[PDB]
Amino acid sequence: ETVALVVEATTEAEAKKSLREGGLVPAAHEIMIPVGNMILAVDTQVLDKCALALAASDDPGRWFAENESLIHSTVFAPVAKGLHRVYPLLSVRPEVPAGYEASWPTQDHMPGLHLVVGGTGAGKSSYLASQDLTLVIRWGEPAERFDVEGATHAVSDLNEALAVAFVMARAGYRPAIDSFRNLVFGIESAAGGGISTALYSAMTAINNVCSRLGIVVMVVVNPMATEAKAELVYNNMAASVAGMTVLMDGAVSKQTVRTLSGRT
Amino acid sequence: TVALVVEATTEAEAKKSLREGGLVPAAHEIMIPVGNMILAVDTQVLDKCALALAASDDPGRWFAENESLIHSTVFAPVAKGLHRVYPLLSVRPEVPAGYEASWPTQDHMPGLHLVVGGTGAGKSSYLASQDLTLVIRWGEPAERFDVEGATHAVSDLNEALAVAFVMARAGYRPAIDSFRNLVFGIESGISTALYSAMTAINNVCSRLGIVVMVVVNPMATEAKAELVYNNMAASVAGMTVLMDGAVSKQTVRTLSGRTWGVGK
Amino acid sequence: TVALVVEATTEAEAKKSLREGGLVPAAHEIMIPVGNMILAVDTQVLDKCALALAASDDPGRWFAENESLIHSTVFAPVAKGLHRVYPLLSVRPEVPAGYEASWPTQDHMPGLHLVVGGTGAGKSSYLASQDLTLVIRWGEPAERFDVEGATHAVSDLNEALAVAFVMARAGYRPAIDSFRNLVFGIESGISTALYSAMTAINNVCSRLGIVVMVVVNPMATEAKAELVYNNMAASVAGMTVLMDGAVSKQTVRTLSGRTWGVGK
Amino acid sequence: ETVALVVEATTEAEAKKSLREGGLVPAAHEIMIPVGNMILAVDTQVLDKCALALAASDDPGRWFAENESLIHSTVFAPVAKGLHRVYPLLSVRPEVPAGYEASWPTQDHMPGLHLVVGGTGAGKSSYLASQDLTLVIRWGEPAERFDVEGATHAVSDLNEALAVAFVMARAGYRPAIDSFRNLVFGIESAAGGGISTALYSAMTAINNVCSRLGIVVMVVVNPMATEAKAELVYNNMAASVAGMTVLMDGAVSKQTVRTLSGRT
Amino acid sequence: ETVALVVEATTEAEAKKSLREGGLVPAAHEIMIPVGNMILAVDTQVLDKCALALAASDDPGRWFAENESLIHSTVFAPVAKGLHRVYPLLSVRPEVPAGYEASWPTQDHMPGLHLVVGGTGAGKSSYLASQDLTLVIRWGEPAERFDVEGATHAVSDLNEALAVAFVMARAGYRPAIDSFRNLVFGIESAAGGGISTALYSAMTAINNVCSRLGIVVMVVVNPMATEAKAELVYNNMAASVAGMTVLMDGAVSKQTVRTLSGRT
Amino acid sequence: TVALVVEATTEAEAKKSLREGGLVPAAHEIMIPVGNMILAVDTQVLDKCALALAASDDPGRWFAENESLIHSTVFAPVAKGLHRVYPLLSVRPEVPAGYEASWPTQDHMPGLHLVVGGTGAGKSSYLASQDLTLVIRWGEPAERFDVEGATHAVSDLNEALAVAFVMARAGYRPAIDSFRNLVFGIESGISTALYSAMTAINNVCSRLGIVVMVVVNPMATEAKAELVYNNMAASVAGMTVLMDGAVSKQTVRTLSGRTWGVGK
Ligand SMILES: [Mg+2]
Ligand SMILES: [Mg+2]
Ligand SMILES: [Mg+2]
Ligand SMILES: [Mg+2]
Ligand SMILES: [Mg+2]
Ligand SMILES: [Mg+2]
Repeated sequence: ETVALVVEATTEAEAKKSLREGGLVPAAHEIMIPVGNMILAVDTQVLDKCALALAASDDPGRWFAENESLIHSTVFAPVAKGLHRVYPLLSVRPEVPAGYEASWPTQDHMPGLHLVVGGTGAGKSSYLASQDLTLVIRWGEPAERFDVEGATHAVSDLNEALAVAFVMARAGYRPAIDSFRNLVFGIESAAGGGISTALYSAMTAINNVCSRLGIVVMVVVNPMATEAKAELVYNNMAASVAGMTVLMDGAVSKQTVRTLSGRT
Repeated sequence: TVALVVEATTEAEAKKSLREGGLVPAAHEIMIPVGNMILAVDTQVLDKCALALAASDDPGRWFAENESLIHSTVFAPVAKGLHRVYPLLSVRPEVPAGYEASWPTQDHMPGLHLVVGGTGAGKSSYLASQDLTLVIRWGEPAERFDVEGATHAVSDLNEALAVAFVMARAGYRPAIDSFRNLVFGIESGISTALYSAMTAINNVCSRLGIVVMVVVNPMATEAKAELVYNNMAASVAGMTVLMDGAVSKQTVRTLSGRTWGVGK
Repeated sequence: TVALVVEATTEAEAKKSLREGGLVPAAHEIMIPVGNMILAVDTQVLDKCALALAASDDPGRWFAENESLIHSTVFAPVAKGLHRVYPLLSVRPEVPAGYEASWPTQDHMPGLHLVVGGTGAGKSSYLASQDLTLVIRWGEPAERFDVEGATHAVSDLNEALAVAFVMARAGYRPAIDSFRNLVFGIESGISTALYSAMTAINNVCSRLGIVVMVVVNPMATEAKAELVYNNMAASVAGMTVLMDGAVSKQTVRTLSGRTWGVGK
Repeated sequence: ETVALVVEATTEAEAKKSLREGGLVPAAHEIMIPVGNMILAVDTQVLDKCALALAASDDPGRWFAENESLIHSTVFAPVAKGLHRVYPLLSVRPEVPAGYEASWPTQDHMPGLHLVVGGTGAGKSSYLASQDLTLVIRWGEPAERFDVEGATHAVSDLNEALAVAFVMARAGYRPAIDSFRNLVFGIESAAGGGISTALYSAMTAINNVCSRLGIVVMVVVNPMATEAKAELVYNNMAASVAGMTVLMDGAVSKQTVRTLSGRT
Repeated sequence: ETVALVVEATTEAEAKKSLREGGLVPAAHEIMIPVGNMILAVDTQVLDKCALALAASDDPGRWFAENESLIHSTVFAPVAKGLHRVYPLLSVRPEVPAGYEASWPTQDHMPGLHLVVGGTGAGKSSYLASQDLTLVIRWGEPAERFDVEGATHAVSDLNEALAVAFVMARAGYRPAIDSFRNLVFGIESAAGGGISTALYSAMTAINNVCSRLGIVVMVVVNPMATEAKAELVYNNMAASVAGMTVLMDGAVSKQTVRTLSGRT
Repeated sequence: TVALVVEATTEAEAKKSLREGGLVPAAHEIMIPVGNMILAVDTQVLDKCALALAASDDPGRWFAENESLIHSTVFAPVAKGLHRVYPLLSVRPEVPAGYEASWPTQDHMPGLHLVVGGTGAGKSSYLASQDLTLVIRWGEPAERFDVEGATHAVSDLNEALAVAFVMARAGYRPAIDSFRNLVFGIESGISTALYSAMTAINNVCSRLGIVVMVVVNPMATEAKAELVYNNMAASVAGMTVLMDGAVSKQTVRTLSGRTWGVGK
């Protein structure tokens, strides 16, 4: 259950071990998540251990508070260096598990991300606080009023943000991440309204982890698009995920959702 | 098995196959340069798998049950010196003796047939008109296509190529939806290394006597689309451009000449 | 003492504190990502120093006599793998229980209060109106401010942060003049990594329940000033813009809302 | 006759050995060829061994087919890392061997490259198939009709392309390379119509190998120049080599050749 | 007194030694000087040894000529690699020593640099030869008439230029450096009239060494600003140092000096 | 002999000469920084060769028979730390006592005399009017100049400099045609490192009391030519601009002043 931090495989026998152990071959319960030039991994056994403990608990708020570190351990960054070579141009398999059904965020919503997008000050963070959410995971944003009085959980890195969201959604709760600010800032690639196009692939990768898990996670993203190129940028963002809600001046201006039987 | 971490450090080891961590391709290894990556296909493992798949009752099930053989069919060699030893590597353009084609068009050169166009141009739904055996889904978000239809989802470029190669050598008709991560991941008004990557993969298909259909959204601007589309067309056997759900342009290199098409 | 050159090379060493050359923060270590750098504050050493400073007759003299303790309070960990282990690291946004503020404004969120504007806008002299305990001078040329007035000059970002943190935890009011070297030294129409660096430092202040005033000349063009100033304001608790010696704009995030100001 | 692939000189005694052996000092029969950031080497003893065997053979087509690997071994990429330092800003000596004469491509043509240049689709590949050539070496281009029925030889990398061209021309035959596409794509430097100026130096380096060898090699180059800047780009290309033919819409539009007694 | 050139600290005990010895911790008489991505160090004991020997000498010109190498050893580049990490965003402390007084270049001039700025051919070098200077240190400029007949001392690198200037000024003489040409060329960072903004921080760092030493050094700087953006660039240069004189067509057009009691 | 691969790893080895793999120039070694490269001339070997050449019946034959001595005269030191130890290295501007000049012009400063202009401006043929001893051909395609005329062809920058230095110290008049590969190979509207490279080589000539004529095609645009030509002229002793075969501008720094010329 311990993650290798420094020591990676140097022999072929060691290279065959799990990512957790410092090898190069995912175990059956490890899914790699490419994000820019990083490769993370979710351990779906740890994930469902935590999610089941939450969902089955007589006091899930208390279990959460007492096991935050275990929850955060669901997603980690493997130590082995050769992953980019061994798995070229890695993505995540687009899947929908058998018997998937959804009423939230909308009826028959495809599993994946539901993005809440808009410019600086558009009201995305406030929009969340008015949806019927279980928990807002606060990451990479300056401390605001949202952090003093709401149902929030503050985290420090992308492992923690994804771990809490995955565990909460797998348990049957409704999580949102506010926000992917540090992905927008951190990811760099060939541009297409000045947007690093690797942002789109990162959102698709995380989206498809959600799809394989049969969950929807709501996520705030300010892509930093100029006024002219915002329509194109939002279209490419919507084409990368299951659903999108656009905020302009505190009001919803557009919403599009891929559904099990269509696209709305 | 493929060597994952131990590479040649002596001249004797360097003479061994790419699979074994050496620098010299064995009789049945073909190197595939893709951007700054170098992959390899083992044509003996390939035709092994193609024979096994040909006697299968479910192509889709065979692939899901044989991920070990697929990763043996196309892999990324561990030896670091390949870029230096094989300067400006491509794949040699060949046509096997006795090659015949009626799909996608009559006398179509073996190679890639690109299905290209902008976001939401209808490329994914266009594949439904092409009498394909199945669509290999890669790098795209989970969509209606992935739950209703003959698809096989993969995670990386080795897997996408291996499945398509095995399918085509067995006599089936594959498409890859899509090469999105080549567009985003290759960086060098599009990076010229996208064009050489398509020529390299195209010529592997030419050596194998196969045609693989491939979706590409190049993320070009309206001003530069016409240029980027010619550059793409000059890299491959054939190309079909979609706009707003309809074919607007087509060009195919054939065994004795060239065809063109113009629509709306 | 802080490890300067020997870092963890075994899994057992990796579990040790950042101070000791490991990769896992001890109970009282908080990582501070700044561009491609990762610093750490030790909150136990911090409150040690804050108690010692609180019983001092000269804050300025105490700092000059305790450079060893200051370099123990904020330091740059030696272990190289931190960027990989903690992906897209930020600082978690928190507000300590019982936090109260009347300075710089009523109910001001803990965080940074930026004093911003172009060259010669009057930022350094503006600090004289803010009832500060002293101005921490960093990255600026020797000026009249440095010979006449309550200043303490430092050389690097660890020192600037440590002095400000110790001062504020002890109940004094610090300003840093200036973050010039963050503007110049962070590079990635301003580098987006300046914004994430300010959010990270801001949220360390939020966790500590303090406000630190900080001068920033972002070197933006007249055309882009309005945009860069919103991006800066969206990264921190509060911001005051100077033009030609006068406040032209202000915005502050408070415990229950937001304030704005407009001048000439 | 074996080329060092992994093991390079680590002592001064080893550094004095030939490039073939992993040393840093060319033997009398090794000529280094700088191409972008690469350094190749032609072994002129292997070259003239192959060329003489071809030229003296009762069945040169059969000798070629039976010795393709030996032919390809004429040019290799040395393993030693310090070559760029030891030979700063390396080029190739401009020489014309005593008693040089030429009737092909034109009368009294300077030894060197004869470039066939023009934009995408301009008819360069077809132009070759109408010159009185012995062999077209196909490299880096997608498989086309040219590869099914003509006198062609398909290769994979720049070593092979140069080896076959040098050997064929030294034997008294007339070779062309279609094309230097992967040099245009692969080489990057300070631009001057957007053309990486290291393209010009690569063509001069290869040109001067041809001049030292007393041969002319015809080479297709599509420099990817915009319409506006094509006149300047073609002029700089002509200034880098012995001769140039420009194709526009399948017709020759300009031709310029440096001659032993003038410039036409 | 010997400087470590190759061997740096590899243990914590060694890391605690002086920069001269290959450690990471400045001795009490070492001041680090960040310049772009370099870190130099001035040894103030060697500095004042040389300066006192000069100032006390019955024949200071002869002592200078006989001890040039010792003078040049006052500033060196430490060998230890971790300095950028250990001292994040390093600058130099802005200080003015107690009892500082100045009549040169102007009355009550702040200690620091006095920049002589202007475009190519503006007359900066000639301007120096008309000020009442003791010595012009010539660095990085092509040999000109200034080097044949004047009171000059030619040096090769930034250590030597700073060493001679510091020693001369500490001895009570009046030095100028003509010029910082290689800093302008060598330093690269995010731009703000195309000027690498790390140029401003380098000038502030060197300025503050002068301020800590209670000296003024005159320095020629041609920032290579375009005509349009020169006013802004000169303003940012003046904001980085104690004083500035601008030359246009061989005449002084602007002069600004920070004084102990004001700014002129 | 020059060390090619073994460099200093102890402080004792570091004190040895550059030739021997150390970091400290011997009495007669002068470092020559060129872009990111650092070369060295050994002035004792130089004057050895100049005496031998002076008693030669064919300068051209002497050079071809003494490639070993030429590579001992200018070489690239193996030690890696030189950039750090000698920050922003240049060459000190000097004029030897007793220097006199009548070529290329009266009282011409020792240094480079650049012959500059665009493609086909007539720079190579202009050298025929300058009463040269021979033209050192480097980096240019084989031309009529190379078969008819007094030329000596070389391959790299060490060779070009060494031949020119030896020729000039022996009393002959060398020109280098051309520095093309400095223009293409130095990259940092021209890279400013071209200008500092010319100043460094210029000042080596100044220390040696020689003038070397050098052709440069800087590849500037018509809009930027005037600026790039001043920047080049401000880097060297003298410069002549060619347009369409005729001198259009000239400037020369002399022992006591400056000359200028204007043509068509
Ligand atoms: Mg928000
Ligand atoms: Mg699609
Ligand atoms: Mg200020
Ligand atoms: Mg062609
Ligand atoms: Mg000057
Ligand atoms: Mg010429």
